[PDB]
Amino acid sequence: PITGLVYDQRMMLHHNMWDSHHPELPQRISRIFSRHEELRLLSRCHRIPARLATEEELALCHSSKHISIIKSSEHMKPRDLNRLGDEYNSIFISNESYTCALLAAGSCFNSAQAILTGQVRNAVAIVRPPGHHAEKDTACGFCFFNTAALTARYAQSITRESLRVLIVDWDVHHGNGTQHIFEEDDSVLYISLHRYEDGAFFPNSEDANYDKVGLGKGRGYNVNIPWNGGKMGDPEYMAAFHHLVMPIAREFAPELVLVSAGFDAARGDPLGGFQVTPEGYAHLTHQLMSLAAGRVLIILEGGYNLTSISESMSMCTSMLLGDSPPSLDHLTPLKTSATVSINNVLRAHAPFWSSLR
Ligand SMILES: NCc1ccc(C(=O)CS)cc1
Ligand SMILES: [K+]
Ligand SMILES: [K+]
Ligand SMILES: [Zn+2]
Repeated sequence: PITGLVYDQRMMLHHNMWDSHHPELPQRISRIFSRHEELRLLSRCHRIPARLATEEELALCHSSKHISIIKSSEHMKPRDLNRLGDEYNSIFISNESYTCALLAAGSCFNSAQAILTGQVRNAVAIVRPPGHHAEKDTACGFCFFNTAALTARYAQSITRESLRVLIVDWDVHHGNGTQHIFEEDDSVLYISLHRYEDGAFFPNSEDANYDKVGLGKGRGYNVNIPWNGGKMGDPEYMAAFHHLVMPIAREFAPELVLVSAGFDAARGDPLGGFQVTPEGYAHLTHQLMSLAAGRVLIILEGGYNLTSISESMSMCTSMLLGDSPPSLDHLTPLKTSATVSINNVLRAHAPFWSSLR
């Protein structure tokens, strides 16, 4: 089995002209790439080239207006760049942002194509800016276009329209954009785990609560696992996977798994406040590899401690390459609120998934 890897230094060009220390740093991707080299994982992977997404591809998920506005930023002077970014929630823009967002998406399309044609079994995409907060019609939360959502639709466009895609979003933040894009869709199952705090944590919406199960044709196909009142870590994530993610995923029987793999739930993250370990992410990856005949694409989302994200994503790639899982620390009993969260999701989704009964 072959594992693909996409990384392109051009995605470092997106930068914050006013706050060069903003946490969504260019070196997030070069540091992850370096750690793959240091651990001798890079030479064990097959390099997949980056490419630009086309505007037609962007329209798989995004409005023509939103595409046009971000595209227009390539030609803006700093004053226009600053004013435009301030129109969104938590966005900075440079003249290279649009290109970098296109490369992040195109890299993932090429990776999904390699998986779906059997050139590689699985793959990892070391991309920025991230995607999961981007909505059909707007940028948000450091994200311009929803790379994972676009990759699901691209995957369908090269196979069949109803290809079953599972998106597991383990970034510490709810992927509001991904949920909304697929909220009425039963071909793309969205499962997010996220710090919620009764709606107080970014992106600050009750759309992230467990009772949002999807709409219309998509009822049952949106699974939110929201954490409240606890510094969650490996025990809680393992339990959510055992009780919720894996039973639902096996019942859905995806033909492709995309991971919105933010590493901001990681021990050491300056924004997430959680303590998932690199060995925890490895175990989560190893479990997902049992789905979809192993067709798994791991897409970088957030994650802001450069050391934590480099170790964590490298451990995921080690799993994709077939290395055995490292040993978890002794798992403490779940924080009591985590048991409450899991049981709330079970009650919300047992109507739709007989594996939860
Ligand atoms: N300014 C609020 C904010 C916006 C985005 C993030 C992420 O980490 C997105 S993945 C965190 C905080
Ligand atoms: K998430
Ligand atoms: K859905
Ligand atoms: Zn995040």
